[PDB]
Amino acid sequence: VPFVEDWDLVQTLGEGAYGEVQLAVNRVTEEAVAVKIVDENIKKEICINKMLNHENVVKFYGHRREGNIQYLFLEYCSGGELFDRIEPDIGMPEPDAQRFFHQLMAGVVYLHGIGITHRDIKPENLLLDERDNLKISDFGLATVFRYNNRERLLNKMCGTLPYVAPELLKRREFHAEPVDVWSCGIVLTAMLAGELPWDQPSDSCQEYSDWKEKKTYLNPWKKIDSAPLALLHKILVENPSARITIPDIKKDRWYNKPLKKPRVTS
Ligand SMILES: COc1cc(-c2ccc3c(c2)Nc2ccccc2NC3=O)ccc1C(=O)O
Repeated sequence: VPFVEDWDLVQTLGEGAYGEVQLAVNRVTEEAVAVKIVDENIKKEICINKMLNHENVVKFYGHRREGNIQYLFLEYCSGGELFDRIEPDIGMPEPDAQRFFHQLMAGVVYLHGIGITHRDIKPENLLLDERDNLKISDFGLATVFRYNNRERLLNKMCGTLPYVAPELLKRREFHAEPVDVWSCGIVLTAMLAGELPWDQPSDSCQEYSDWKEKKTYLNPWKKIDSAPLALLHKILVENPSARITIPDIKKDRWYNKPLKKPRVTS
């Protein structure tokens, strides 16, 4: 069928480190896709994306190399970013945050299962489809931590300071999985309190020192109910070896708490 391969660029969805992301509409079918234009880091992003197939991970349709500009065709999420569902200093209703946290855990369990660590989990990288289904986005910082069933320790410092785990700032080497678990706990905090707990998880940071002293009577913790706050007490643990794993998050009381729910009468 002619012109099925032609796409029109209608709107700017985002700006990457070395390029832009545009919403592309098919000329014949009017199907919407997101096109990432990038001029060892993009080669890794295409490669890691070629491995991914999960309902909570942004789908990779393919790539086209036209000289210097690399075109990445990705699943378009019409609901935008999770970041824009978080009301500043309020957050969002607890049943919505729980549903988004379930979908985030399903995505992260998947990624860790195939030996991939995202390394930059934050609400800007969590996209929502038309039914408000959460999708993990941007594999530009992602890496393989398990290959041929052998785990490799990470040492590269990356991500976003308010979301990074404290071992990333204190240790030369660290396990990849607890680092993503910690960033999920900061996302959960932002969803329930509408604010970030600290600038970075360091002893020089007063807000972080207050958390280690269990001063939950202060912000953001005073805004969070006791059941989700008990879960955050298990995630935001400084020692990554003592930090809760995802199989144990799936057994938490708040995680399994029932919270979220066309008809005519007579
Ligand atoms: C894949 O990487 C990115 C992806 C995006 C991106 C892609 C698709 C969407 C989106 C952002 N944001 C968005 C914002 C408003 C409304 C709709 C969307 N939909 C997207 O699917 C932006 C930046 C990067 C980056 O490289 O930093």
